[PDB]
Amino acid sequence: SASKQFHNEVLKAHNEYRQKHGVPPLKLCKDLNREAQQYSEALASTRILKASPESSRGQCGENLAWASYDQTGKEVADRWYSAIKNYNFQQPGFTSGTKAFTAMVWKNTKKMGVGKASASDGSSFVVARYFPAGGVVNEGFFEENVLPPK
Repeated sequence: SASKQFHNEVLKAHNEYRQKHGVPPLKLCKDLNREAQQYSEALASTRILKASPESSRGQCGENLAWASYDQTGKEVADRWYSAIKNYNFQQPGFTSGTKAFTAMVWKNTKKMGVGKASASDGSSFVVARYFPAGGVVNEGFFEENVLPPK
């Protein structure tokens, strides 16, 4: 299906970048797909483009993406990865402008899910969920989980 293709494309792109950053692949998780899909549908209804409540996604991280057209899996992953531009490997740690990249490559994250919903205006809202959550702000965590590119 279109949904299965989109999931696989997002995952394959994540795993390419994870290999470049020396960490193991992610696997897709059906329940994470379903929760991501649910939030993508909420976004396509309300258009309120901001992170879901933490309480709604026990222990998961999140990435979001929007465009005025139907987004491909590769596009979404490449655009999240591009946040690497703001990351300084000599100063490991959380910043908002790098979260989309650090979530993708976080060593200890094992599984992901992704969803996408169209709005009536033709735009699409995409949500990815990561388990266990990455980017936890604790001394040593970023240096151990966000590795430089090969």
